[PDB]
Amino acid sequence: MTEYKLVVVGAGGVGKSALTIQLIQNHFVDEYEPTIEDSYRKQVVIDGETCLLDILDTAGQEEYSAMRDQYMRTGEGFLCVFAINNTKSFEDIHHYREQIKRVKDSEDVPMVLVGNKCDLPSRTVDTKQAQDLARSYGIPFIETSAKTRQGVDDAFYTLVREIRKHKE
Ligand SMILES: Nc1nc2c(ncn2[C@@H]2O[C@H](COP(=O)(O)OP(=O)(O)O)[C@@H](O)[C@H]2O)c(=O)[nH]1
Ligand SMILES: [Mg+2]
Repeated sequence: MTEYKLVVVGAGGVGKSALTIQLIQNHFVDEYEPTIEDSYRKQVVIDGETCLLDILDTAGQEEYSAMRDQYMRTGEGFLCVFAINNTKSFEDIHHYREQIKRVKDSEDVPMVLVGNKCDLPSRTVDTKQAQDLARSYGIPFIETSAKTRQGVDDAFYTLVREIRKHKE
């Protein structure tokens, strides 16, 4: 039984809490909208193997978190979330990745660039410049919507595979 530590990073309001809940939710609770950072557990199967995912939904750069740096020491991979309708959230990705590289003293850190809210037709961040940013960091790019559940499982499963590929 292999565990995986995942950290969800991004500006405030990009949907990090909403993406993490849609993966985790067993739908016992109708709707649950967290406000405080927290960690959550989910069993998944990737390429034959069972996998326990610890998912930490961090607060944005706006909010203070005492454990912020420790979360990144613990994190094995990272979901970098912006919203495709907030251009500053896209520009903030450079800071969060730079912050990960500082705490982890490394560039080859398993990450996945994630452009949330793919349901809003007010698309300001083109898919092509998002893929370009992902190309420059050497990491996959996945489009998701925590509102329509699309891509949600694909993002997290991609991150776990990055961890696997990095491990060798
Ligand atoms: N249309 C749309 N709205 C979303 C989506 N994800 C989150 N939201 C809304 O964005 C607001 C803030 O999302 P939240 O999960 O708290 O983001 P966080 O600040 O990173 O934790 C909430 O009102 C959500 O309903 C999405 O995928 N599509
Ligand atoms: Mg939140």
